Amino acid sequence: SGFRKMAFPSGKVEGCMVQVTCGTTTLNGLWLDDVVYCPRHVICTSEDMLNPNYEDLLIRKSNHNFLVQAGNVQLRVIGHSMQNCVLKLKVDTANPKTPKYKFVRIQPGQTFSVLACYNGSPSGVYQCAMRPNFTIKGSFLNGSCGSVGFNIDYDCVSFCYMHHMELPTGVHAGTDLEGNFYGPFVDRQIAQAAGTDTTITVNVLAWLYAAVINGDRWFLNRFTTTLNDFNLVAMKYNYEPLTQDHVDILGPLSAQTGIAVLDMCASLKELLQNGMNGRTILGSALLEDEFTPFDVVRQCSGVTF
Amino acid sequence: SGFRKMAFPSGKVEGCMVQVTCGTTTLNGLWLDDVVYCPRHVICTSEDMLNPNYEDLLIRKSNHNFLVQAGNVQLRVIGHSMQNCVLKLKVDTANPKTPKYKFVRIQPGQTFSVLACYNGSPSGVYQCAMRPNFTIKGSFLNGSCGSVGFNIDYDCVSFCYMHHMELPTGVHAGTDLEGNFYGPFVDRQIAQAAGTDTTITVNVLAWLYAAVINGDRWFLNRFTTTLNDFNLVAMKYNYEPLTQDHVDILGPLSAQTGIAVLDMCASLKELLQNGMNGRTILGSALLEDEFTPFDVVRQCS
Ligand SMILES: Cn1cc(-c2cc(-c3cc(Cl)c(F)c(OCc4ccccc4Cl)c3)c(=O)n(-c3cccnc3)c2)c(=O)[nH]c1=O
Repeated sequence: SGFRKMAFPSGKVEGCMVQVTCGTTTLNGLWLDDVVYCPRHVICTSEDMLNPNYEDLLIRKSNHNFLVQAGNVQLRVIGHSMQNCVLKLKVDTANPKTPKYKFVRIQPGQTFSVLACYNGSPSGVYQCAMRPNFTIKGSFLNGSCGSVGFNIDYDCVSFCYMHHMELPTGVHAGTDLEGNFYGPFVDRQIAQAAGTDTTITVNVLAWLYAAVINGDRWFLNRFTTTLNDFNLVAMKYNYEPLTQDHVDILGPLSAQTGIAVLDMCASLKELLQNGMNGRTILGSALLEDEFTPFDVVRQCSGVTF
Repeated sequence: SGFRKMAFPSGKVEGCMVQVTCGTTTLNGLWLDDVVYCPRHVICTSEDMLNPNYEDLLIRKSNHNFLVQAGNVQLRVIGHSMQNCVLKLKVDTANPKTPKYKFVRIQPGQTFSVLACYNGSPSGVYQCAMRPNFTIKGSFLNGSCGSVGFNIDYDCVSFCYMHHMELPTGVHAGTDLEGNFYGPFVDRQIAQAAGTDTTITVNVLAWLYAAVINGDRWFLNRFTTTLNDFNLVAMKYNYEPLTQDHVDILGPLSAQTGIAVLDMCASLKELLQNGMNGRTILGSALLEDEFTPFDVVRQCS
């Protein structure tokens, strides 16, 4: 029993984190095989960040403009390359701790673990969701750039996120591991704002199912809504629309609990209009939306890696 | 910026987790040097649940009654001893992944990370706190016994909790790594309720300091309070008493924010009286008590 915001075991990823320095800038790198990956803005000065020409800033650099430390060992950079907003430093040594891995791009509403790092040193791990507005609500300080987000499937690490910047509202923006930004953001020191965020409806429903599985039942009722009716309510409360794929994904949870999805939508519909009436759900006074249906199934069934 | 409940990176603990089997009971063990630590109720049958005589059950076992598996490798047990409620299995191979470690007993309100495991394999990591009633509000299924709680400071893993059991109310009880239970609980299935779960006041105050650090001031007010008047009020909401020790501990956060500890106590008194009124603090709509003063300094600076 119990339900916690649970991150993947981070050991496979810890063994890949290194420190990258260029000029006065130090941030984190991801060392896989004989390549180190880091944000391309490591090559920028404070003046460069205002309007950078990355290809030109990089032509003017050599392999020895890059100091790469793996713990107490210096890694020799023998080549450098840029792929979108990510810098690729070839090194002379393969990482012997390189796990089975792949680079994947996730969809908003999907969750992953972030291994927050500083000077190549892992400091903490936390679970989060990619917001519908493509930001993540992270916890990062100066020096956390280059920290990565990931999922684990069996023994394979799926790297999905690399941290690049903090936005003026305090939320965070980054890229996949092939350097493509998530969201309408650029790696440039200019005014940028994320769009209005919304709540991940299908995740809230999954969390209500986790609540039922753990004995929290007060929000259930005898009623049912329709997808049409609910989505009109959802739109009003800045909730993501619920699709037929969402209902199918919640299928297993509906089977295990005996609460059909549109029954739960009726519960959620009532929770949105009337609130929580001074009660909590799984120790929260808010509707939690950073658990996917798959998260709920895994945590409540005890899947290992 | 931002504030999340971060756990410690789990890699150093992952390299210590093994599977321990005795009879038909299988749970997790912690493999450090040539010793595997696990809950002693691994040696129990269904007929032993109510009044197990552990000394009697153990004397009847030989080394080969214990199957220890590290990954695919079976480890040979060459000796066993019991220390309080923890079994210590001597194995013929030292764990090459053994980190720098120590065993620490923590006090209520302290936080730590849990590496939840089943069959010797990690499922996930999460952060939690020792409640004032000496339980933890974990996430644990059958087969999770032997999972451990830990902090990491520099490169030293301080193990502070080994999971033993889930109480009827859904909360969790365990021991330190010397096998002494936290709280009044025992490893048999007789009735034992946990005391009233109270709120960890010193942690709530530290988290409010974290909110001011991160730019949120809406809950402050122009009042102060005496320590005694604060405690007379807060204890009516089932908050733990705040001691002068706690006040001293909050001193650094007070100095950083310019808000006196007793002034923040005044803000907390008003928050208990008013609630949030539709607002949030650091993304929560409740007062959070699982961040210590030490944690707040750690994540904010
Ligand atoms: C055979 N067997 C047993 C276990 C196992 C044993 C226990 C467990 C162990 C001991 Cl000694 C107990 F006195 C105990 O009393 C529970 C209780 C009942 C009624 C009143 C008060 C109390 Cl306290 C429980 C357990 O609580 N859990 C568990 C389950 C869910 C989450 N967390 C922990 C699991 C196992 O994992 N593997 C395996 O093979």
